[PDB]
Amino acid sequence: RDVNQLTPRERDILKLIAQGLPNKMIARRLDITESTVKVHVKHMLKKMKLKSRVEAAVWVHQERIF
Amino acid sequence: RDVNQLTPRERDILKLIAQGLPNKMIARRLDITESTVKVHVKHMLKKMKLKSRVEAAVWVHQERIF
DNA sequence: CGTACCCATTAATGGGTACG
DNA sequence: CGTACCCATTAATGGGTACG
Repeated sequence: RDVNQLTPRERDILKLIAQGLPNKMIARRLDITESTVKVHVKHMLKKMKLKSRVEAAVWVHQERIF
Repeated sequence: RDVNQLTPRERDILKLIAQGLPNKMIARRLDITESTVKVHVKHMLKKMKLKSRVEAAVWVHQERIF
């Protein structure tokens, strides 16, 4: 699990997920469509080998990433 | 937002959600049906004024509830 | 309280193509 | 890379009734 392997946008989304935001809120916060957020989300999830956004959030708080 | 306001089983579910498990896994870990797991999740979210299981997970880690 | 359904609806997952 | 859509599916939400 290496956070540096993600792209800037992917880290943007991961940070917001770790703050408990649903895809629609992330889209409004970053001012991009929900479609795009979802693309970043699945890319991040595949690269980090995480089963869901909840794992992503928990993982972020455990390894104190960001 | 007091964790003590929850029932024992509700805290069991919260703990497992904060460990990033989906309802189906929680059901197997607790040896109860997914149906019952969903009822506890639903009760817990309303009582704790959380909007999703992700907020529940982040909250637990931020306030170190457990 | 905990159990386990019923209902409907929305959110999220995970594969694809496309194009500056 | 980042954008934004296409597809289909599962996971999750949030009301309800029921019963030991």
